Amino acid sequence: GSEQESVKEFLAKAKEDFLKKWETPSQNTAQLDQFDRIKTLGTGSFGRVMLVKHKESGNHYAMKILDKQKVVKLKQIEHTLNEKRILQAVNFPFLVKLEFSFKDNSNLYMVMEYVAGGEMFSHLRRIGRFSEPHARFYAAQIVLTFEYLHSLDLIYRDLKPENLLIDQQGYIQVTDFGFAKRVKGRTWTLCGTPEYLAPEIILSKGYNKAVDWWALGVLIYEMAAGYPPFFADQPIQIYEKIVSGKVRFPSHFSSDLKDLLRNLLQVDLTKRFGNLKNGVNDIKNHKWFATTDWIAIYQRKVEAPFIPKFDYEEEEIRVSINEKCGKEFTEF
Repeated sequence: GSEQESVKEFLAKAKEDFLKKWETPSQNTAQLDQFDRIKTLGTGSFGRVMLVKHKESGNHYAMKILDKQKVVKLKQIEHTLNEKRILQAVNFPFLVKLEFSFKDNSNLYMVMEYVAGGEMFSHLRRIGRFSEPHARFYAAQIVLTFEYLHSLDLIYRDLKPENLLIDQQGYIQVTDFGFAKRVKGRTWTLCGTPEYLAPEIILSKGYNKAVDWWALGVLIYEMAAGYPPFFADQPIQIYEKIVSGKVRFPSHFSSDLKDLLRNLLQVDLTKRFGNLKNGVNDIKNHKWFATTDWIAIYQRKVEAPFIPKFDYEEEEIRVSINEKCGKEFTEF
């Protein structure tokens, strides 16, 4: 619209703001004995996650402790380094903040902004399906962050309900940047959950940032319907259906939703909304989103569709005497 150029200009500072952090990434912005270990939120594959309280600010963070040796053994030195490099340079309202990042002789630490909400997958199974104006609320946030990400030449390539958490404010928080890559052109690496994989990826051909727009379709659909547009039992058949490109909308889907989904879920990489001349705008302008105030969403002004509800054991913290696999995580 009118002075709707201040977007092409917002996207330009965020860039000069990312590359700067990308060129010379921040390391060791804190240390273990600076936080008060509250509880153990759970143990993952590389290591456990502990709720912590920053002694000084008295703030609450989600420290993801990930064993240096164990990481290497699991064969993921690069995947780890890359996820920390992206998180550290990135900065956007619907992306988890990597508050602090440090290390020692035995393991790497990543202090995240703590969120109590929970995964979209969960909320989806509980609520069943979402109101069109509810999914629209979420899709809006996804659309914005992909615009942010893509401006930076970052392909998320892992959009799915599990990677989406809900704020104590009701908003989205994209998490887990494992498979994210900085790419100008096309790439080939296969990954991510099958029902969101776009035809390009499956047909082992070259793919680009358009993969995220396809997934957004699968996601918008699943939210409003209550189940993914392409679901099977065995992978081989999902692929089949994901390539056929034939979507069947549940009868209650609005005429507007159907249109938007049809453009997003288009096998033709040259007709897909998002990978076109008018780029992101074919999506932000589409009638389905006509009721959404993009700047309000960004500012967190809009009202949330809902807000999730808000004898002490123990654990050890093995911070070894001499540095194990130190040469490997020099960049961390």
